[PDB]
Parts: sequence; structure tokens; C-alpha cells
Amino acid sequence: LCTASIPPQCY
Repeated sequence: LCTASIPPQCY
């Protein structure tokens, strides 16, 4: 899943 970041990233 991706985090609510800008830009969004996935772990």
C-alpha cells in the first residue's frame, strides 16, 4: 500500500 504522502509512495 501507498502512504498519504505527496508525491505518494509505496513500501
